[PDB]
Formats: sequence, structure tokens, C-alpha cells
Amino acid sequence: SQIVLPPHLERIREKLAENIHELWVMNKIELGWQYGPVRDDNKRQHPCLVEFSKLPEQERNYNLQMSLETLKTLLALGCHVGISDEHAEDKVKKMKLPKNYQLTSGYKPAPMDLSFIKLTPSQEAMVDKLAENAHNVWARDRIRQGWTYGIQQDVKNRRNPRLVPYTLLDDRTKKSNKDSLREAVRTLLGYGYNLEAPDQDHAARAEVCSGTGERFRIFRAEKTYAVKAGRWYFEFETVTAGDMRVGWSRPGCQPDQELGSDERAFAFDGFKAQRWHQGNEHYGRSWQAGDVVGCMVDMNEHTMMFTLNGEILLDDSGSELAFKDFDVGDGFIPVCS
Ligand SMILES: Nc1ncnc2c1ncn2[C@@H]1O[C@H](COP(=O)(O)OP(=O)(O)OP(=O)(O)O)[C@@H](O)[C@H]1O
Ligand SMILES: COc1ccc2c(c1)CN(Cc1ccc(C(=O)O)cc1)CCS2
Repeated sequence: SQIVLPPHLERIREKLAENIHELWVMNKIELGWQYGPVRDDNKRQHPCLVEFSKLPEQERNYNLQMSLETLKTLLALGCHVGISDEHAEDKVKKMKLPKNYQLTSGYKPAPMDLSFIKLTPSQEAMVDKLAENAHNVWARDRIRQGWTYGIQQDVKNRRNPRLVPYTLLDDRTKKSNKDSLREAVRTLLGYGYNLEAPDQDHAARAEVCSGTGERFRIFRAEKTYAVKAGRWYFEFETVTAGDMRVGWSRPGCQPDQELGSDERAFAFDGFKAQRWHQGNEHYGRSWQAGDVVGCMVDMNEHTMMFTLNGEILLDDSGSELAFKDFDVGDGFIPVCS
């Protein structure tokens, strides 16, 4: 609603609405439909196969309003308005079609040949978001009318399986309406308004939010199994690749504090390839999904070692010791975050 259509976009909008409805009234005929009084699916009949004047005025209103909303959404996402050339837009191309698959109306079959334009993937992704917004509008209309999602289609319960998120949406109807709207956008560019796609947002939020507030869960062995001396080994297999920390923790480790931030835990962050004790320092390489990290501690000379799929991880220098010297204290127990 906040979008104000400039006058050039307005008088282009009128005849692009005309162009789209006539595109539709031969796409139905090439699908094989035929003109008729009532909108019957089995009879293969619709009054809309004819010019907009004799076409039902309510369907004309729908077509014009959806074209206006399409252009308004394109402007609302920030698509740069494109002008090819005034005489290029004044020039109109006609490509004749066979009568059986040609519209009953007198409009030109192909104002623009779908071939001679190489459509840039930037505005192709723009057409993607346009389809997503259009289906959002449709679903909003259904909710306003009171329709709700139901796996089996039922009109009397107003239950529709189509009411689903766009990514989860049915592939067949998805590609159908989606290619209809891609060819509509293709036509509006080919007519002369070669709209320039806006910038692509490379930055991603990466979905760091979690259920509830807690960001990590710490798993550790019992405090009674603390080792005071000797050589010990355990393995940590990363089913997924991501934010994990594994190592040895003191029996006083706090569940709410991240491993290695404090002084009471020694951890290895393979996701950042970084060690953790009273802070973080670069250590080793990163793991992939399915990698196994071996944790080796020798409590006699107070050293810790780490392995990634067998090979011993090493510092920025050639040293293989993850941590050089630490007091035995009250022992260490295996831990993972
Ligand atoms: N060529 C077209 N391209 C896109 N949308 C169109 C086109 N022609 C018509 N429409 C829209 O499709 C709508 C179809 O409405 P229809 O009567 O089929 O469904 P409905 O009344 O919501 O029924 P129900 O959802 O219960 O099946 C029309 O009202 C119009 O807004
Ligand atoms: C996708 O454009 C079209 C193509 C063909 C037809 C219509 C719309 C109009 N229809 C009503 C209709 C419209 C849209 C939907 C929908 O997909 O939500 C369902 C029914 C009657 C049969 S002719």
C-alpha cells in the first residue's frame, strides 16, 4: 500500500496487465481449452477466453489487481526500475501461432519470443521470491476466508492441502504457477522494461537461535571417575559437523558456562579449529561429519593431546601438546559440549 507507482510504471502497468491476461487466454487454448458460458472444468468452458471487455469484469479486476500487486512487490523488494529504450518499447513484435493453440481473441500471440532473451539468474531469484510472496498472498486470502490446511481436500470443511509453506509446497502446482509467473516476468522485461535486480544479500544470520534460551548442553562423566595420574584415552565421534567442544574438565565445571572460557575445563573446538582454556587460541584443523576425535591426557607430566581421525593435531608450531603444563588438582573427567 505504501508503494506509489510512478506514471511511467502506471501506463506500462495497464498494458502489461493486458499483455498478461492475453498471454493467459492463449496459454489456456494451447493447453487445449475452449470458450464457453460457465466456468466448468469438465465441460472445458470459460467466458474468459475472449477480450477483456467481454471477459467477466470481476476476473478483469482480479487480473489487474494481481498485476499491480506484482509490480508493487517487485518495487517493494527494491528491484531497480529498468528502461530499455523508448522506441524499442514503442516497437511491438508479433509472432503468429496455429489457430488451434492460438487465442480466440485478436491479440498478438507472442509479443515477445521466449527465446531471444537470456534471463539473468539474479532476477530469476527475484521471480522466485515473487512466487513466494504471491503464494503468501493466496494463503492470506484463504485464511481470511477461513480456509485451513488439511491433507485431504474438502470444500465443505474449507480444508486445503495446498496451504503449506512455499518450500514444503507441492512441486507440481509449484512449478506450474511458478513457470506461469516466470514467463509473465520474462514478458514484462521483453516488452521493454528490463527491470534491474537489486543487490543480493550475501550476509546470512545462519540460524543461531535455539529452542528456549540455553545454547549448549554439556555432557560429562561422574565426578567419582576423576583420574589423578596415568595415561588415559577416550573417543568422541561427531555425528554432525558444527559447534562442538570435547576435552577434559575439572570436577567443578559449571553446566551453564561454555567449556574453556573459564579455568576449570580444557576443550578443543574443531568447528573453529581452536583450543579453549581461559580463552581461545588457534590449534589444529577442523573436523567433518563422521570424524572421530581422540582425547589423550597424560597426568604424569601434565600434557594433553588431540587426534583427528588418527593423526595427531598440532599447534601453530610443530608441538603436538595441546596444553603444556597444568596442576593435577582434583583430577580430570571427560567432557563434551
Ligand atoms: N490467469 C490468471 N492468473 C492468475 N490468477 C488468476 C487468473 N485468472 C483468474 N485468477 C484468479 O484465480 C481465482 C480463482 O478463484 P476460484 O473461484 O477458482 O476459487 P475460490 O472461490 O477461492 O474457491 P475454492 O478455494 O473453494 O476452490 C480468481 O478469483 C482470480 O482471482
Ligand atoms: C493459475 O491461474 C489459473 C489458470 C486457469 C484457471 C484459473 C486460474 C481460474 N480457476 C479458478 C482457480 C484459480 C486459481 C486457483 C489456485 O491455484 O489457487 C484455483 C482455482 C478456474 C479454472 S481456469
